[PDB]
Amino acid sequence: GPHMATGQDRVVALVDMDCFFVQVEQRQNPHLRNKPCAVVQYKSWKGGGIIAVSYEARAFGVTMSMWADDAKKLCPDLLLAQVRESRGKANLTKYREASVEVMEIMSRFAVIERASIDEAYVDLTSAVQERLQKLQGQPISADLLPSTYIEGLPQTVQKEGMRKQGLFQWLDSLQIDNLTSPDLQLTVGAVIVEEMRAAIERETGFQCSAGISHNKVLAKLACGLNKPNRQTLVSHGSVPQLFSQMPIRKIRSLGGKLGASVIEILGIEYMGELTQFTESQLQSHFGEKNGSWLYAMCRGIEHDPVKPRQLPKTIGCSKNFPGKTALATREQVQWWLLQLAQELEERLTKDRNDNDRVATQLVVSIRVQLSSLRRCCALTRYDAHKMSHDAFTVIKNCNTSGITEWSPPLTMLFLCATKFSAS
DNA sequence: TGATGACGCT
DNA sequence: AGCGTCAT
Ligand SMILES: Nc1ccn([C@H]2C[C@H](O)[C@@H](COP(=O)(O)OP(=O)(O)OP(=O)(O)O)O2)c(=O)n1
Ligand SMILES: [Ca+2]
Ligand SMILES: [Ca+2]
Repeated sequence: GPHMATGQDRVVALVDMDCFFVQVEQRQNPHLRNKPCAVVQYKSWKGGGIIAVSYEARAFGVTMSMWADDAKKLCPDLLLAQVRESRGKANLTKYREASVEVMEIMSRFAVIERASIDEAYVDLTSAVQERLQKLQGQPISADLLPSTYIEGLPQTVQKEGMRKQGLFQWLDSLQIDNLTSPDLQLTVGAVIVEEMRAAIERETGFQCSAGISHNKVLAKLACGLNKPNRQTLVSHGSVPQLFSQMPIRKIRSLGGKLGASVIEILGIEYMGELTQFTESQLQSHFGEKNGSWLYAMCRGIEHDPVKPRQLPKTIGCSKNFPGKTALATREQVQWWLLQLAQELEERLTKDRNDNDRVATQLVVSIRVQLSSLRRCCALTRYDAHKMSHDAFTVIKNCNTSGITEWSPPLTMLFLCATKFSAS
């Protein structure tokens, strides 16, 4: 009826860097540019663990979480860049700093929510209203949308041909007369995101993709539809067809046990199928919150706000100790707690200088031969010896060894600074 | 054979 | 508070 909310109130984008760590390394080392290449951590174990892959290497079947020695079997000419190691562990500072470059650029356009090291949500509703005012109600030219795909359109034989036919159908259909058409608002949003992505590339060298829609889940889904170096507009109207063959697990938060249970309990495969169930039925199976969430989401509606948050809320350091490397002496545990604590102290001091805040809680987490114990103590001083001494103090009792020895051995250590306050 | 980070439940 | 889920 005239009172059925359609979840078209906002314009939300999700901007995600293409093969991010790989681009960081390629910018640094021009010999890696436009080549099959990957970023690896820890060279000794099977050439190291692949944690990022260029699109060129992806064409050979190289993936994340593959051992480099194995990746080389698929791609003999694969080039590799190694993650920095400091104090005996992988150190991700280069990637965090590149991340800050990008986030700082996006923050000029609109308030952002840092969703991860290489992606951010953007609420463009106000920016769109304003840009709609700045225009004299002039039509939107395709030239303003050079890398934009309109999902579901068109309805030639080469990719760019298709892209342009879809875009032309979209723009030809557009009611630029009313400033309150959600489709018009999304289109202006897409123009702004073209501008943002251009500024990111110009000012960092980094390419990215984006999704533009009415909420975060649709924006995120849209982003991945046409990668790399392209952006995708998913309109409200596109949702029934898009979801009609969209596996449940592709939607953010449904990739795990809950999505599996949706599939198993309801006996469905695709997002669209969820529409067959009453809100009450879905709530009965998956709980009040999840139920309402699913009922709205399968109709393309979601209300989770883009949160005004550009900085991580926690600062952490962890190290696994697999197999025979598991820690078995107290001196070992103490030494590694110290390495972790020294990295953490460096990052915390930098953080306090840049961001005018101080962490107040230290979380210590271990695994014994995914977390054997998690204990918190006060963080009152940015001092590595104190933090590691305190960590030790709070995991001390875990040692079942009556004997200078640690039993069972520890296969993971984790230090996390949390509960920031202004300073 | 990894290193992170946000948020939900009780 | 501690533990779990989901994700990059
Ligand atoms: N399990 C993972 C996933 C990602 N990353 C790091 C390396 C990635 O380069 C960066 C961003 O991850 P994405 O999942 O966005 O993947 P990419 O940016 O590498 O590729 P795409 O272009 O597919 O987004 O985070 C990681 O360390 N461990
Ligand atoms: Ca990415
Ligand atoms: Ca990402």
